[PDB]
Amino acid sequence: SKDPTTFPLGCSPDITTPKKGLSMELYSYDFRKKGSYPCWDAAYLDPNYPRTGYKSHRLLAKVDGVTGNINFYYHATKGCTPQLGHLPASYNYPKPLTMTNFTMLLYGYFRPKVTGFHTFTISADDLLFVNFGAGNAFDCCRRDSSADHFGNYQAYAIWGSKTAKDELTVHLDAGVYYPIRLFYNNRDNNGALSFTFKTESNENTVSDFSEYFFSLDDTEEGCPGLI
Ligand SMILES: OC[C@H]1O[C@@H](O[C@@H]2[C@@H](O)[C@@H](O)O[C@H](CO)[C@H]2O)[C@H](O)[C@@H](O)[C@H]1O
Ligand SMILES: [Ca+2]
Repeated sequence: SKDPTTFPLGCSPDITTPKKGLSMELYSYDFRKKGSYPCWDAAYLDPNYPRTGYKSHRLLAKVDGVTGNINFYYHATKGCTPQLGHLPASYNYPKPLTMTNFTMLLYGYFRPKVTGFHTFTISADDLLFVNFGAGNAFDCCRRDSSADHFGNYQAYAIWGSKTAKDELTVHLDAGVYYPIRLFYNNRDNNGALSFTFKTESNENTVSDFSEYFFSLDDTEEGCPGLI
């Protein structure tokens, strides 16, 4: 199914070794013309923006190997102004960009170290939408064929809501590879992203996904979860 669940389906890759990290795509996201009220564009909140809307914007980059700690907080000096900044080294993107106003997509697989309930906690300024699980995010080693067909969000955080924070609790199996999609936007001013998790297994919070995030090439037959 494509719907969100407490028991997402995962994937079992064959020989070809998973590559470390997620793939990232960076897109432009403009302010409105000077004098507009507000200065920022609300286009990022169109329900189709994370499916088809972002594609109409300028592609800035596509990179592989995104892993480690992917959290960031970018302090702008003021609102309504394009300002330059850099993503954390973990994003494997060494060029400056308009950190005040941009859209970013991350996708790949999450591999647990434990079998049991995982709670992922997210926050964002302005927006982080998470899909998680086969179908919900995308199909097992059939991502290109299924990437636009993601289902309802497992978790989402929008700056301006009560909390700007959400959680996803899911039962996962260790060593299985779960499709994951993160969709981020900054419309104006400061920008933030937090993505961490805990499990029933202990009281450690994971912020560094060096051993958790992976990429698998698509295959003829796909790589459906065998366990
Ligand atoms: O604080 C993060 C938040 O800032 C937003 O802009 C604010 C806006 O809420 C306001 O009242 O005006 C000031 C002008 O400097 C500005 O701080 C922004 O639109 C959001 O995306 C958040 O980043
Ligand atoms: Ca912002």
